[PDB]
Amino acid sequence: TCFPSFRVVGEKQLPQEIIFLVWSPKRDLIALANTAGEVLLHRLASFHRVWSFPPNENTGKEVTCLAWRPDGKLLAFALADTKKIVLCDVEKPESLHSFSVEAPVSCMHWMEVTVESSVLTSFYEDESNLLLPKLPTLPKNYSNTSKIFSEENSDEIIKLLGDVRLNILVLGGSSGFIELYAYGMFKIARVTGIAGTCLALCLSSDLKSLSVVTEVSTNGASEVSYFQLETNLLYSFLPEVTRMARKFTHISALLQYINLSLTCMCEAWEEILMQMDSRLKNTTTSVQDEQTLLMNQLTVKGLKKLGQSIESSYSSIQKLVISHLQSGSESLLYHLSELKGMASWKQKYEPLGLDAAGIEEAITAVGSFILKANELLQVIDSSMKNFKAFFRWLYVAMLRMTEITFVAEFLTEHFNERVGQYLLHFVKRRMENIIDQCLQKPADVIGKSMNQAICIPLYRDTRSEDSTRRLFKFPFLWNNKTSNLHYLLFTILEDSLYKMCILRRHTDISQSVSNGLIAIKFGSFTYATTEKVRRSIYSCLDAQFYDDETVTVVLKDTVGREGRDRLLVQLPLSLVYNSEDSAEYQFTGTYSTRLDEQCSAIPTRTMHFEKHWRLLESMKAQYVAGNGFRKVSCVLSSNLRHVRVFEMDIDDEWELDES
Repeated sequence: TCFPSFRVVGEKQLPQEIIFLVWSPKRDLIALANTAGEVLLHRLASFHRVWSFPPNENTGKEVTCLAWRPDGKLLAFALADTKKIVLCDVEKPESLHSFSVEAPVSCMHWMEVTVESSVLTSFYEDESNLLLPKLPTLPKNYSNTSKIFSEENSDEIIKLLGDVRLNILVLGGSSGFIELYAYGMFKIARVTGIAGTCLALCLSSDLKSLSVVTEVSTNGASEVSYFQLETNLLYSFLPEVTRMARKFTHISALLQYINLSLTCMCEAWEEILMQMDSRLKNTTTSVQDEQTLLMNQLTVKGLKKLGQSIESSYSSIQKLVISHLQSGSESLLYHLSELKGMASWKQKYEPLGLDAAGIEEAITAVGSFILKANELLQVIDSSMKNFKAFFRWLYVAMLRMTEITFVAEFLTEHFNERVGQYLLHFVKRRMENIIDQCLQKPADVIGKSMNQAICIPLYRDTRSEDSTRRLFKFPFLWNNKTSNLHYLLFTILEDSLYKMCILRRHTDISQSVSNGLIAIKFGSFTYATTEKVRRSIYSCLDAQFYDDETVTVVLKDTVGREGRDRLLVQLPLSLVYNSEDSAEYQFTGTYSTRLDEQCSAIPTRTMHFEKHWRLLESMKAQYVAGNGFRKVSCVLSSNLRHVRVFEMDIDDEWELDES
């Protein structure tokens, strides 16, 4: 009695086509974006929807990619229409952080450096290590995009983002370039000369190399090619870069905070002035001061109790300047000074782009901002002494209405828009200008440090010209963090069947590795209990790495057409790279020309499967989502609306039929 080799824990027919999908790294959750541009998160068990993240003003309405952090504690997605990018908390469908990028994003890969690396020589103090500022929280609940400063007194957002080892979120697209975002926050490189559209991005665990798969178009067809770029600065100076990305993010977060604080005083003071002013009898004069039903609504009580309204407003704005803005300015100068102590060590730090000079200038501009702020505080004192001058002599005039130099102040005030202007002002703009060039230089230096490349072209054909959404799942890139390699999975079409190939290179660019190229023909499918054997002609509809040693595959039987025609197959690498006859599967050609142009050169291993595979039952299946950790997986269909979720460690409870 026979059980086909996987067990199905859930099946749904989704209301919207699924445009992209990815499993969590550590958990039984899966993430999907549909064509409504909403991001769905689902549980394994009976493919239950955990939450929906629909679009709005700060999202886009069109999402291209999704990337989990290696934690799985943070999901990221890309908005193509509004050209921005969101960092989603897992436990709730809200934007934990977000930022714009220049042009649309077609690919993302979010990496993290080894634990062995995280270890810290201590050049720093509780504040210096910390990634983000925590300062008195901002009364405006409009945080705009990212709620960090606005959310009240939660360390947790900051701890979640920054209390972790260096992690880098790599971005790619058709725009001509690739960016690298430390911590998922600050941009520490931009690489150019990237031709066409990015299909796939993989940055190494050890930061020795970045691999790229890219599609270019001679207008009849398209060519797809693999690239391995060298990231040498990232390797040799890890720790300086991690330290300087920590201080750089922090600094940019301050810039944001002192912006918001400044915004904050301005809107509050604006609205109190408005509500006061137009609250406001035929006789012409503005200055009556030297209308008695002045006193039949607003009274000797009313005067006092407009009074506290206003000195309180004023108190909000000083307290705001000192406690919020000035102390942000202060922290700025502490990280600045530490940064100049970095750039003091000439040889260590600046192959990475910190001018001692630029930092020095930034610091002087900050000082001028603090000082222009201290200068602002007594524009406030004097405005106050006038207003409350006015108030007090007026009070007496109101109860003298029953039974000096700042009388001139009273007149001046009535003529008064005096606080309006005082807040040339924007030193803000110029401070953040100088700082912004300091921050933006390392990005460019490093991106220019990645100029070396390997090129292996893969194939040129019309396969993608027929337009239904491609999902950018394939071809596929995998880093093997234990054996330190790059795997690329791709298909090339021969007999008008797609033949599956596995390419692999050493993470270090100057060194080679066994069996760089090998293809796969699938010979026989059978089980150990039924000795019916399936031997047919199969084409490869998809593939994705399950774990370090295994690859999930989806095949189309060429000959089975209605519902009985597609197969799900686990492929063990230990038998592809099998120690004995691995020597007689060897590439006979050259990487100097395309791979698809020489087929008879590429070694094919005929492999006969008796375990770990299933015919898919009236399924229609096209694409696969592997999870090797939590040992589940998931299969999406031709119509992008139909999913089938398997526990992959278990046989089905359901016995099998065959004719």
